[PDB]
Amino acid sequence: APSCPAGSLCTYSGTGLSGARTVIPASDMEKAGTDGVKLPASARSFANGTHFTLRYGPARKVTCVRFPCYQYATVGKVAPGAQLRSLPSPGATVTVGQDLGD
Repeated sequence: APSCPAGSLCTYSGTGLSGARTVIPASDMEKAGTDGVKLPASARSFANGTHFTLRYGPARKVTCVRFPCYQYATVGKVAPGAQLRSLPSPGATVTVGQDLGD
């Protein structure tokens, strides 16, 4: 659910950048890279303070080697917040290679 505000990748577990609210101004994501895994949304979305290269698809890869699984096979990325590189990012049971500068 696109409930986050806008400015940095503010991830959160409570719709509205609330609950487990965290912030990634294209930087902590450079520690993860492309968040190459399954990026949910129900109580886990964020604000797109960048073009968070969102490479996603239906998540279907739970058999990972030790966590570093892209939980998918790429169905079409939406770089700039899927339209504008500055807004509340969604998902929902979708995997996503979130990249914020990597």
